[PDB]
Amino acid sequence: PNYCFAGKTSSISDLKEVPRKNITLIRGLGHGAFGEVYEGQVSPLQVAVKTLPEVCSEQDELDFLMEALIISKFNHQNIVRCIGVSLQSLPRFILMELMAGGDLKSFLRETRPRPSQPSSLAMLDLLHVARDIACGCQYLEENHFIHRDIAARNCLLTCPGPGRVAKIGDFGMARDIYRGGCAMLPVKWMPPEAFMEGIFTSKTDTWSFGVLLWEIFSLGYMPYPSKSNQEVLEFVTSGGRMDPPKNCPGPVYRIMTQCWQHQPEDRPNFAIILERIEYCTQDPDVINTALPIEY
Ligand SMILES: Cc1nc([C@](C)(O)CO)sc1-c1cnc(N)c(O[C@H](C)c2cc(F)ccc2N2NC=CN2)c1
Repeated sequence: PNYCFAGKTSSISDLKEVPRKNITLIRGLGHGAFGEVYEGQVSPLQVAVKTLPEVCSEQDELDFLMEALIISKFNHQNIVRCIGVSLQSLPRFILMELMAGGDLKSFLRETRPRPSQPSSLAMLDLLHVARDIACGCQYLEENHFIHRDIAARNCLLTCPGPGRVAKIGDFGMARDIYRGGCAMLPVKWMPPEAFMEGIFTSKTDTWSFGVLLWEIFSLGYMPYPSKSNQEVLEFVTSGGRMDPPKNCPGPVYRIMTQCWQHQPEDRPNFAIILERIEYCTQDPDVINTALPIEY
């Protein structure tokens, strides 16, 4: 099973196999549905370890290999690094850059300003996270890779504090498509032509990014509050769009509404999105806006 990305093809033989003896598991990280994930170390190098359960289908095996190949071929500061794999021992491992800040949705929810920590986050921290991820999306778009599942839950942070860098950290949806059901589709992150016609383009990710933006500036709320998948599908196809997150500056909301343009051709590409986010970081009225302090 081969993988093509950019102007090169790669094989399982291209994966950097790490000697199993050199790998130590330290703690579980909230192992997702399929496959457990651990914090671990390579004889010291800090890693996240994605495991393939030994009880799996041949198809599971292939998806796992594909995931390894996809992540290993990326080379960008806002895409989580692959340190290597261990496929020659069971259970099989994929080794990733450990992102000590955890996932973005948890970070936002746990770092919301409160009367005890009213200074935890500012508008500028949110814009930098947005910029980081948009930079990762731009690298994907210019390499003609469509992510298909841009969302806070799939983004990671290097550290909780001020120097944090956000990176795209999961590629499970793109993987499944390279190789399912309605109730598993990330409907709330998808533009009309995607869930209607099954058409995906770099403009598919633009729409999702807009939704990611709302997640970020809402500080980790679920998109379309109180609506189910189908209700959202009908809301959005009828021209319905989310309101601004609480206290959200107008210039930021305008980026969202441009990302959610009904026609893909009317939506910005990530180069434009980046420029608009940068202009936002420069506007004192944007970055001097206070975030809501939840009680
Ligand atoms: C240290 C650390 N803490 C995390 C918490 C528990 O979710 C809190 O933010 S994720 C995390 C953490 C740190 N670095 C990683 N390289 C990582 O990768 C896993 C495969 C991952 C990548 C994603 F893009 C999204 C979710 C997950 N998870 N998270 C749990 C299972 N898969 C997780």
